[PDB]
Amino acid sequence: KTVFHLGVTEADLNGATLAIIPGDPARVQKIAELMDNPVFLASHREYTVYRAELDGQSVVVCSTGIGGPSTSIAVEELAQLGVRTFLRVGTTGAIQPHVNVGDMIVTTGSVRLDGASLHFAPMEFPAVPDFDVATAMKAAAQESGATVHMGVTASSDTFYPGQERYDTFTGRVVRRFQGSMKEWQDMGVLNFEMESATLLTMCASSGLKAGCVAGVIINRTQKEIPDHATLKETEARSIKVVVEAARKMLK
Amino acid sequence: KTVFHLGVTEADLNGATLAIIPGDPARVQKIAELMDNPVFLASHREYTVYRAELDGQSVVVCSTGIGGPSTSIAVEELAQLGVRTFLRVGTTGAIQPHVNVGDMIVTTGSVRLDGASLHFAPMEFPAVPDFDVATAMKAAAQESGATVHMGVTASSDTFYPGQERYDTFTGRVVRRFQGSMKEWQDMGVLNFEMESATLLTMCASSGLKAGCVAGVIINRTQKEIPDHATLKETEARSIKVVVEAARKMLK
Amino acid sequence: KTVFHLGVTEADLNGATLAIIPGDPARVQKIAELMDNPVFLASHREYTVYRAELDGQSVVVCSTGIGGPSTSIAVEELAQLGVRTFLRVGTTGAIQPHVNVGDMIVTTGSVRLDGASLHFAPMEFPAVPDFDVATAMKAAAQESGATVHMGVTASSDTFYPGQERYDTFTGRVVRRFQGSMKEWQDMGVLNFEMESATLLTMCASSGLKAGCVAGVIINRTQKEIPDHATLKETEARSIKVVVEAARKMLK
Amino acid sequence: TKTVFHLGVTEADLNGATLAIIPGDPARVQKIAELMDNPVFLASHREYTVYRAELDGQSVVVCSTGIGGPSTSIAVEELAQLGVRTFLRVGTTGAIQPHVNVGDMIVTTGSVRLDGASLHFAPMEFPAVPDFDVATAMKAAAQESGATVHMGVTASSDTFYPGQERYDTFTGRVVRRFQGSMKEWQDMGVLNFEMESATLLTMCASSGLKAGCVAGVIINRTQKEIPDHATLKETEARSIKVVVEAARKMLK
Amino acid sequence: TKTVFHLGVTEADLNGATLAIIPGDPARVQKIAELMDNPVFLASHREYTVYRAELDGQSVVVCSTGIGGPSTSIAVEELAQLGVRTFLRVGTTGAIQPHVNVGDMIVTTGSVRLDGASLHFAPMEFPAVPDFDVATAMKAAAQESGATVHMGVTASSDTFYPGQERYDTFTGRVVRRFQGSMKEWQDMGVLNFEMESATLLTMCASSGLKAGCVAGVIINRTQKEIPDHATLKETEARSIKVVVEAARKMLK
Amino acid sequence: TKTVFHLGVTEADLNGATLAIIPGDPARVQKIAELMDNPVFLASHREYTVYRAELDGQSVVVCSTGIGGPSTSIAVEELAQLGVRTFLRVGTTGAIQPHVNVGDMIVTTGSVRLDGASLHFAPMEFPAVPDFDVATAMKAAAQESGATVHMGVTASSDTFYPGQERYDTFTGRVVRRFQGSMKEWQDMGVLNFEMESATLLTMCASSGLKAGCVAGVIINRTQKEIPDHATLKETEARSIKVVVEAARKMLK
Ligand SMILES: O=c1cc[nH]c(=O)[nH]1
Ligand SMILES: O=c1cc[nH]c(=O)[nH]1
Ligand SMILES: O=c1cc[nH]c(=O)[nH]1
Ligand SMILES: O=c1cc[nH]c(=O)[nH]1
Ligand SMILES: O=c1cc[nH]c(=O)[nH]1
Ligand SMILES: O=c1cc[nH]c(=O)[nH]1
Ligand SMILES: [Cl-]
Ligand SMILES: [Cl-]
Ligand SMILES: [Cl-]
Ligand SMILES: [Cl-]
Ligand SMILES: [Cl-]
Ligand SMILES: [Cl-]
Ligand SMILES: [Cl-]
Ligand SMILES: [Cl-]
Ligand code: NA
Ligand code: NA
Ligand code: NA
Ligand code: NA
Ligand code: NA
Ligand code: NA
Repeated sequence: KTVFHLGVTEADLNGATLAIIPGDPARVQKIAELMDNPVFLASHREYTVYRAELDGQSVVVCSTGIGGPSTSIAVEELAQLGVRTFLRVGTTGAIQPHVNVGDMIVTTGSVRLDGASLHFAPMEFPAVPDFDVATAMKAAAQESGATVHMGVTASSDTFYPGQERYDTFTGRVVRRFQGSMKEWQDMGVLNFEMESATLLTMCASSGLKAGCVAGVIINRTQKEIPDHATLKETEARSIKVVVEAARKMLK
Repeated sequence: KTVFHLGVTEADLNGATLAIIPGDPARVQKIAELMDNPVFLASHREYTVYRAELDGQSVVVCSTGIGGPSTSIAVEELAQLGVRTFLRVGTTGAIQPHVNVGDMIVTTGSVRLDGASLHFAPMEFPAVPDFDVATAMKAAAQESGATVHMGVTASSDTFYPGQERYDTFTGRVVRRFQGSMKEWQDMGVLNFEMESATLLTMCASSGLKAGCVAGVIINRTQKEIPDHATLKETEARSIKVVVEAARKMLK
Repeated sequence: KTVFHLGVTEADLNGATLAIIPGDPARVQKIAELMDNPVFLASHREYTVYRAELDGQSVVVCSTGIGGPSTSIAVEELAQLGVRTFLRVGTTGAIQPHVNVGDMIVTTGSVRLDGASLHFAPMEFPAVPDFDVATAMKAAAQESGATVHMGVTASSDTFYPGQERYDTFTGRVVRRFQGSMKEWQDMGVLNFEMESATLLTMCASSGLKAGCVAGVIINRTQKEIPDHATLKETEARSIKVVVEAARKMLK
Repeated sequence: TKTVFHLGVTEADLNGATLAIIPGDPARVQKIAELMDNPVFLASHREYTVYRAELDGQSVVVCSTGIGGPSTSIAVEELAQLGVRTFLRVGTTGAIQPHVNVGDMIVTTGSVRLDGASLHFAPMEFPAVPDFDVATAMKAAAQESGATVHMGVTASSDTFYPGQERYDTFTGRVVRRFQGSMKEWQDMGVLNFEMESATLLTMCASSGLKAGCVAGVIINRTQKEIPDHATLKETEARSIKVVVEAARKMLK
Repeated sequence: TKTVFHLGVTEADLNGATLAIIPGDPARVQKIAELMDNPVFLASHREYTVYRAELDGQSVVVCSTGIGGPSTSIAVEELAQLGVRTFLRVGTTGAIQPHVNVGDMIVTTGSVRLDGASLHFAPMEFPAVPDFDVATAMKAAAQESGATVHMGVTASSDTFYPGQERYDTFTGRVVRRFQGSMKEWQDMGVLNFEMESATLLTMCASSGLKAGCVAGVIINRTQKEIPDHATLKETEARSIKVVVEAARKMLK
Repeated sequence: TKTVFHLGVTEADLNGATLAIIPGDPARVQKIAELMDNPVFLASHREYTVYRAELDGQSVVVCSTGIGGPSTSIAVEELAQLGVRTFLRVGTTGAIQPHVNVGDMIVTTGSVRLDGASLHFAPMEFPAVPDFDVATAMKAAAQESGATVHMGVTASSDTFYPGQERYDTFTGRVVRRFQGSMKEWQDMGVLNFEMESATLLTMCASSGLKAGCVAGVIINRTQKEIPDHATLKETEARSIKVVVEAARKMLK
């Protein structure tokens, strides 16, 4: 009756059918405390799980860890317990010169640079969000006063070569990814992160509602390693937006 | 300059930056006449081109023919002549039992079962619409009184084997497509058509805004025959909806 | 009894088992009038259909539109009505310096740069003409007095990026097609067009005889512009050649 | 002097370590480190808990990877930036062959690349294989512990559920690519499923880094019996004793 | 002045030959050469036995390829460095259509590329098709010999066993890719299986060389998997008479 | 019992052998057999020359493969039908790393699958890896001989020319897939090129057969010096002494 990795039961969720799924286990309590009656449920591996209440309805907050594989486990196990809507929040690197640190991006579709999406649907299938979730995320971001961009997200199984970073141990990027950042830039792609392709393909092919919003922590036309100075303020804004987006999805 | 296939010049379009692109040449005049001052511009091969005025702004109506290849020529040549927004309309058959004849579908992403999309972006890239166009299409469709479905469309380079039809000369479907209709049904795909993967991938990777709307006229899962009045109503409603969606994009 | 797109019945074809399939609906009547007793049968979308008599035998002439998708519908529906041999006549761009405007090309195999051929056979399968049809087309083309080239044709789902054209709205070509025209030139490929890969693969995997012949309307390597008179003669010779090739196929 | 972005440590923090033991679970990091001398906590950020210890007088890092190739690839790269050149993966696992019993140990000789991150280092043709010295040391350490040791191929999946052909799930569906896959791997002699070795081995073998994987079997997909609690606890303890003894063999 | 790496012959050794007949079995080389005038042994190294001869006063090379695209690609390349521009393949084959009889001939109009070496010359989209004049010469030579000749598509496999969907093997298994493949090709109208035409035709058609393939049917897969030796000599004698007359038509 | 179709031998002809040494060149078969006791010629057909000998009182087969995965796959299959379970490949190789000299030996720990026949046994994700016992025996035999021995990844190509990125050819062209590929493999630490290991190791690892590859370096693609005849002859002799000693270590 406890799910295998997350360590929670259906009763622990207290009726929740919506989950906010940040990446970092440390963001879980912060998100829960933006809501009412936050309650710690479990922590195992990269999965920290809280419940809280938003306009009187239970919401679960569960970290995913980095990457499609760990995200896919959390989504499956939460779905087993009745969760049907998944709101992903995370950090991201902008590809376009005009998208600045602190701006918010809402993904309209993901470039599938991952492996786990292929475990749910063949490559032809679109990694696209639920329209209601994407609409809620746009409205929450805009209502908050943020600068918001809607568009395509390149979603990579690596932080380093698949985002065409060269300041690395080998300084090498495999042929597939050489020139890839400028290719995505010329195609209008807004940003890089590491989970949206898996999450959106999995949910869109499995009857689950999902969307992604992310705060820009670096502009890749400038540099490869994000500055620490701006991380906390961008993170605070993103989680305020995602909780408001959850409020708009409650029925 | 006159573009190679469409036979029109930039001056012929009178400043239009938006095009409505049906598949059937005979539907071009029917769409144009819902607007002010429709004028025939050209007809060559499958490309019949009219200009009209909507709220005082010039709009193009141009047929695409069947399939991504002929669609890709029309979109490119119109873009050479200043068009930046492309609204695809038609009627369609559904593959989900809950979708009824006369309902509308607004595509949120396409399964790329085509070839021409690969001439613009590798298969990983999402065949997704511009979010403003999809939003305007949803609103216009709802305001028509129709029941509207937002969701994924399977976009095939064939009418017969790629839609898993067996009632054919050979009665065979190649390995790739055996079992495919049930596969898409179980992944929540709403419908089949033959152009959206090429159109959406081309435009999303080229800085052009695109979307697709279709009224439903048949359903692979419901064996009954719809009434003539309903099919006539659905055709009329689809084109009223696309023109109202264009009005929302120009505003 | 009436096929879904072409609008004709088996009886309308008066026993024809051979069709000549140009791309452009306006060339159908021209081809039919080179034969005896031409009869208009139907026009719907890009499909204009005539019948005529050649040495006392019925022959269908049916346009395909541009691209594999629209071609695949016409071939299927004609095969449902008893047609077994398909002769494709069409325009092409030569990419070899020794091939001049006005020469003929008879395709011995196609580079499958399309999507619809994969709806009939996996990529490993050769896009190959029927040997009797290719033999008949070579003989007809040579007997006309034309200079005739037998060889490989690159068959693309786009006119622009898949033929490595840069004079376009974006001026970009996706990675797959960058450098591709020089690649095909160095591999001895003669020309680009947009339907032979689908046609030849579909027919060679479905028990239908097919072949393709084309007059060269431009050479991608020559800066000189062809005479209006030269293009006119080339158009006329191409259709006289395909009718002669049809004569040689009748049994 | 830089601190690497995800792990939050500097080169000086590692005290000269050129070998890392990389379990998946952050809670297992301290448990491995305490088998060595002078264990010290360095950092914990996200799924990455980092300790340093000393083995026969040499510095060794212990750093968790999280689940899956993506988070693993970050840890390996950032440790390599700080001088680490040898990576010893440890963990427990479930087998797909009837002759491999719970509590047995598997040393991977190559991985089926059912992941995505391996493709960010080398095209699919490239073999996901371990360094031969690491695999040799892992085999010897596993045998010296008294365990039954199997050398062979591991299927390394980006999912726990469909990519391991599990049907007891929310949708109950497995995509076409993975339908029949478990039987296919069983008939090809594959030993086990796990979720990180394809990425780890391909990344390292293509980047001048020495890597290997050793695991304890925590389930056998073909057996009805359920292992007892003592057996599972013994297998956990044995797997980390084994990887520390394999490290000792690599340092000498 | 060069001696090619594998064939062990120089351009002077070929006495001006621009046409080669390329059987697979080295023992067939002398048999083909003796159907022509003034045959001379040139070299034998590995699976490559090379003779020259004269046909209608013109020099002709005969060189074995061995089995498979890789060894064929070496012989074709090295002969092309020494001036050969036309390559006539003769070999044996298994029919996959019930009406084709043992002893019939097949002239390939295009090959299903079930090989790997063709991809070393052109991507998979490129058609494995013969030169039209060679195919035409082979059809006419085959008809004129009295044989029953079929023109059509050939499935060209890198293996004799699983890629031809044979089950009478050590494991009895066929990998997923090839399960059902023989019936799939049969329903697509494919005539036969062999092992070199995909590589040869793709290499040549993408390299400015003229090539074609003719093969004698030694088995029909409607009946059995292992060919009978009974009529093998008869089929082989007819096949080589045909290929020499096809060469005569190409020189004319 | 039956005579296998290509090799032309029966189970009784092998006198109980369950281990085969499989060189590439048919002329090397007798030389290997004569390093053992009581060598007996069994058959020669096409590229397949087959001998039997005795090693420490046990029957061993020696069978050539020809060049390439396709002809290798036939020999391994037919030997397996006759009871062979362990296959020791010896062959020549071109090194691509500057540190690997002519006369050194390479023992493959995994192959880059630049072939087609491996895909007839397992999908591309599957690793082309050796049996751990065979690789261990080859390393020991090679090191005990006094040779300098390298363990690592081998690029296994269906061509000698474009798939090894040679431009010194009739067209001077290398298809897009292989342009830049030698530097890519060099930077990924790949040791050498040959033409059979991917097929052999994938086939065997997915079919319950034990296989490994050892190779003598006959050229280095990064070196301008040409090796002298004496060095080449010594390398040839050492490679077959090594493979015989590795067989000795595999006998039970
Ligand atoms: O550049 C960035 C920043 C955050 N997360 C990513 O994946 N990439
Ligand atoms: O089934 C159908 C109906 C309309 N258009 C399509 O492409 N398929
Ligand atoms: O260049 C050309 C000319 C005609 N048709 C094509 O497809 N391309
Ligand atoms: O079955 C199992 C057990 C542990 N880890 C996995 O990935 N699969
Ligand atoms: O069946 C057969 C016979 C000969 N050669 C082949 O490749 N297959
Ligand atoms: O360079 C070389 C030398 C021998 N064998 C090969 O395959 N390549
Ligand atoms: Cl996060
Ligand atoms: Cl329409
Ligand atoms: Cl958008
Ligand atoms: Cl035309
Ligand atoms: Cl034919
Ligand atoms: Cl762990
Ligand atoms: Cl032969
Ligand atoms: Cl050898
Ligand atoms: Na993780
Ligand atoms: Na909206
Ligand atoms: Na069309
Ligand atoms: Na002919
Ligand atoms: Na061979
Ligand atoms: Na060892």
